Amino acid sequence: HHAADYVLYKDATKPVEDRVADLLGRMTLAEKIGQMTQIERLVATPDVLRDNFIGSLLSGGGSVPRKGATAKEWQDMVDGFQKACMSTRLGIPMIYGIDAVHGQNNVYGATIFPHNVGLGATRDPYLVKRIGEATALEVRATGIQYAFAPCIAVCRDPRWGRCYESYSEDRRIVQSMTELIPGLQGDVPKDFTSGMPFVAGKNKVAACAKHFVGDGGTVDGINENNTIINREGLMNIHMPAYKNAMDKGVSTVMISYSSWNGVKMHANQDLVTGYLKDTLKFKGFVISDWEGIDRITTPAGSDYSYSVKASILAGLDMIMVPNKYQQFISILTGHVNGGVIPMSRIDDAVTRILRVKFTMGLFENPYADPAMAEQLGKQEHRDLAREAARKSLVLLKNGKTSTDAPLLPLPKKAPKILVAGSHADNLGYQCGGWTIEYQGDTGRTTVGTTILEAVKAAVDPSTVVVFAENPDAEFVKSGGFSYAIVAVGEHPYTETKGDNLNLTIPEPGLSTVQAVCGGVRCATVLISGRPVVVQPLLAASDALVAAWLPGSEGQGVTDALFGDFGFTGRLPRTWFKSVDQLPMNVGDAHYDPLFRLGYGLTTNAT
Ligand SMILES: CO[C@@H]1O[C@H](CS[C@@H]2O[C@H](CO)[C@@H](O)[C@H](O)[C@H]2O)[C@@H](O)[C@H](O)[C@H]1O
Ligand SMILES: *[C@@H]1O[C@H](CO)[C@@H](O)[C@H](O)[C@H]1NC(C)=O
Repeated sequence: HHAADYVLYKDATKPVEDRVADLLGRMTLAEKIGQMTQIERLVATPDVLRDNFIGSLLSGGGSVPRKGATAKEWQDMVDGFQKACMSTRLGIPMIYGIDAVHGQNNVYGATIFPHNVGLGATRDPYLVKRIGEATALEVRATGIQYAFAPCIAVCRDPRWGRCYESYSEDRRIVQSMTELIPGLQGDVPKDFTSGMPFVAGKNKVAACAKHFVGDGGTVDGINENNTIINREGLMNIHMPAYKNAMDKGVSTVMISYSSWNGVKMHANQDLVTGYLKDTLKFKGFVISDWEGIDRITTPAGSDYSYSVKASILAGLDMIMVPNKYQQFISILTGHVNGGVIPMSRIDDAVTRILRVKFTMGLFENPYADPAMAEQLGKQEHRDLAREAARKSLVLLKNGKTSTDAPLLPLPKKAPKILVAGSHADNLGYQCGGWTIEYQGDTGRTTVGTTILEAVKAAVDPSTVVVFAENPDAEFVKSGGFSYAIVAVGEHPYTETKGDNLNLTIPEPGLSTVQAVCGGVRCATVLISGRPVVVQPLLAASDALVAAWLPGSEGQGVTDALFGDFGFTGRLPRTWFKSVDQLPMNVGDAHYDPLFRLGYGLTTNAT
């Protein structure tokens, strides 16, 4: 279609499938294996990217150009890598991926939304869609085109260190929250075929349904571990939301470290090829988890030749290496040259990778848009995060007896009030894991509003606000306080490291609640990624709120505490009486919850 030097794959007016086929037909084996290779920015240079025809880069958790980097620094980094990829013979742009799992959370100054468990508490799929839309803008503000989200794990045991990344133990709620996908990617057209990938263009991002499949079912919540359950339970609990993801055009699917009945997912041809590709008709690309293929063997990495063979024959398309790219490429090249992996498998993987890249407009807009930089931390997005945080709050108690005056909502005008606890003025703790660092961090790690700052911003100007992190009983009784707000809970974790199977919050937490509540009426705000042992906190408190991990916008908490809005959140998970009961799920047999799934007290706006 028209100039003597015309190349069909470079023609933006041509159908995606025609462009894929035209490009594929021109590629060398090295070019094909390159597309299947995703590497860490930490190991990338221009020469590496050109010489190995690299298909993708990522930032893993905490992988950033520097601490405090601006949106433009991120754009310049991504564009620098892209320039190298565009300089190859065929000029195939790379796709850059990142865990933007509650906002663009590795980035300083990005809006941090509540984690998934709290979003589950909202029962508001349209809210989650809007969060997807805002997140895509903040990811594109940094030049990145691909988010490793949503996590559609159905966490069946809160001992799992990633339980906060699951919307619910109830697959129906997880299914409902797949609305994140068309938020991130754009709504699919009216005549859309389920399983086809979709991204609307340069203001949206490719999404990733993860981690396929049964990551939320690992025995004792182990992680990296074994999901022991028959096909009926896999198909009834863990699989359904993958079908909703297909219907919404999710562009990619990431495979789980976990096993299903002792078969590693990264080596499971029946599920990856037989089910996801051949039954669900998924036509996007399947990506490994981080050194996921290495972990097929015991010990991990002990037979990388086997890892490559097993994963690629199972049907994975792109490998998150992410560091030892030379070894990966060499081994895969050897397997193809030896006939161990047929060219048909390589061509399928590359077809899928290219399909996503062409579909999403990456060949037309390979570079960042500087005008998008100002989307990062944009106040409208913070207002949305604040709405989400407020909707996520579950009121568990509002009065010690049925005849007490309800403590919440609190009056904004009072002579003197106390704000206390380890979590009252700690932005990192209120964001939890996957914020700035992989495992999160403590203190003022980004731009946000702590609970204490929210309180000071909400109250009447005549209200004196006193902060004490861990006041003793005497301090409270002598202070002349009208009431106290005390915030405690879990520290940030991902159970790569965090950990504690006992699910009790660290001290001082309970001791502070007891000292405070013993002296003045108190509203306890519990910051957690999951249900934790709560009877002693309840016993001490007049009112108690499960605030989950509400993110950067602490005013969502105070919007409910002071009655600007009523409490509406409902538990998206069972609250156990003790950890001895676990696993214990709405439906079991020994189902004896402290609070059932769906529980939540309400208030009316004042
Ligand atoms: C401890 O090593 C660190 O692990 C994390 C998480 S592993 C894996 O990472 C993927 C890419 O970031 C995530 O999409 C996926 O959900 C995770 O299971 C990794 O992010 C760090 O890069 C790595 O240092
Ligand atoms: C809240 O709203 C409903 C009626 O709309 C009712 O349960 C309750 O009496 C109202 N007010 C308060 C303070 O609970």
